[PDB]
Parts: sequence; C-alpha cells; structure tokens
Amino acid sequence: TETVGKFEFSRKDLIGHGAFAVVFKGRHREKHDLEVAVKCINKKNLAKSQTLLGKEIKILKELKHENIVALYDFQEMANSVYLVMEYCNGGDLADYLHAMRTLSEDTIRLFLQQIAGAMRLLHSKGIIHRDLKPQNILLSNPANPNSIRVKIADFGFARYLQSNMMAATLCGSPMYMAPEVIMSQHYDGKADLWSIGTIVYQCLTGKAPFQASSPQDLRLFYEKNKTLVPTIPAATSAPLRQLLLALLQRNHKDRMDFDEFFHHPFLDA
Ligand SMILES: CN1C(=O)c2ccccc2N(C)c2nc(Nc3cnn(C4CCNCC4)c3)ncc21
Ligand SMILES: [Mg+2]
Ligand SMILES: [Mg+2]
Ligand code: NA
Repeated sequence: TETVGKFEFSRKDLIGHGAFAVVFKGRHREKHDLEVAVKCINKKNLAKSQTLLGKEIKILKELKHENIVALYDFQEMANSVYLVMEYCNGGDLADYLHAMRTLSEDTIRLFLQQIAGAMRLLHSKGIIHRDLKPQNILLSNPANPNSIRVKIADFGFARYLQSNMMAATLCGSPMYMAPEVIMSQHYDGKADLWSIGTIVYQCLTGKAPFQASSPQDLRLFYEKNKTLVPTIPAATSAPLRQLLLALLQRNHKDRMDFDEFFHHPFLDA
C-alpha cells in the first residue's frame, strides 16, 4: 500500500500500462468508497514518462469539465511524480467498440455531443490535445448507451497553442493523426478535429477511413492523394455524412472549424 496525499493504492491493482505511464486503482484513505486512479511513472522510460506526467498535471490543473478526466491531486518531486485522477468504471472506447463492433448513429451522437463539450473548453483555453484516439476516450456508467458519460483522457502530449501560431511537434498515434501532422508539416487545433472524425468513422463502420499497412504507407498515401474523400456507407444519415466529409478533409485550412463542429446539425438530431 502506497499513499499520495489523502489517497492510497496498491500496485496489485493495475488497470493500465503504456510506455509512459502505469495506472492503478486506488481510493480515498478516509472514505474507502471513493474510488480513484493513480497514474505513475513507467520506469522503463523514466525520463520521458516523468516529462509527460508533468505536462499532464500542468494542463489538467487548468481544465475542469464533466467530459474531461478529473485531476483530484498530484505529487511532483525531483525523482517521482503521481497523479490522482478520476476512475472511469467503463474502461475505454476502444474496448467498447471491440465488443459492440459498431455503434448506432444515436449512440455516436450522444458520445460526440460530450466530446464536443470538452473540445469547446480546450478550444476556449487555447489547448490542443494531440493524442485523441479510442484508447484515450474513457467511459463511466453512473449500462445502456443513454447513461454512458465519456471523458477525454491522457493529456501528456497536450500544449497551449497561441491562436496566431502553429505547432510542429511530431506526436500522436499515426492512424489518428491529421495528414499535416504525419507529413511533418505545421498544424493547429484543427488536427484534433481530424482525429475526432476518424474516431466517429471508426464507431460507425468498425474500421479506419484510410487503411494502411504501416505509418509510412499511410503518410505516402496522404502525400499522393491531394483530393481525398472517405468512403461513407450509403445508408449513413445525411447529417452524419456531412459531418464526416467536412471533418475528414486532408487540407487543414479547408477542414471544418470549431464553430461549425460545435453547431453541426448532426449534434442536434
Ligand atoms: C486516470 N486514467 C487515465 O489517465 C487513463 C488514460 C488513458 C487510458 C487509460 C487510462 N487509465 C488506465 C484509466 N483507466 C480508468 N478506468 C479503467 C480502466 N480499465 N477499467 C476496467 C473496466 C471495468 N472492469 C475492470 C477495469 C477501468 N480510469 C481512468 C484512467
Ligand atoms: Mg495528450
Ligand atoms: Mg492543423
Ligand atoms: Na485517420
């Protein structure tokens, strides 16, 4: 049993691992019924892990929203870092999609309304996420789709981007990266809208809109297709087709912007 502030956890209760973080289920030391998740360094990548957890604290201490994973407390020292975070009892969207195969349009709408709410706050604060993918969309059941609450997670790659500036750091997951990102170009907040389009498309169809054998293959594909149109099933509703066509636009200047996204007809219906 380890303690971090008024919280505790055991390393027996592993609920996630990646190259740059390990997450354990834990609880409040006084109110044992209050569940939390404690994110820790992965010692196999100590320096980068330490950097990314520190960045996540910096960003999440400024973001409070029902559709963003909460940061209850944290502890940073010279040689260790811990985050005490919201425990999402439904796991991730990736596992949910694997089980369901595809989601209904109505479920996609409910989830995307929530993602949109979170994105409105990121956008108003001038923050870009840069690692949106189903593994980083968590679910919480307060077990039918109307009651599922979605939370964007894993803000270790997120940054402030001033509205007249562009980012250029290569980060994210290649299958969810906007063309401009994977092509090593400058990008802005609209890169995350491409990622969201990709997630929506994957929920609808069970596949990636642009399949490739490797990251390199995907990049070459984007490079050689200056006009790029996703294959959308004919049976798709007209508003969802319109949303996907506008999000999955190769050239960022032309892509759907945040105001259009937040007010898109698909999200009313
Ligand atoms: C804070 N945090 C994270 O930063 C995060 C971010 C990205 C990806 C994973 C994370 N990890 C593991 C997180 N995972 C959970 N919840 C979670 C995981 N797996 N499960 C399953 C399902 C039910 N049955 C068994 C347990 C429940 N909440 C918060 C998490
Ligand atoms: Mg991130
Ligand atoms: Mg961009
Ligand atoms: Na993609």
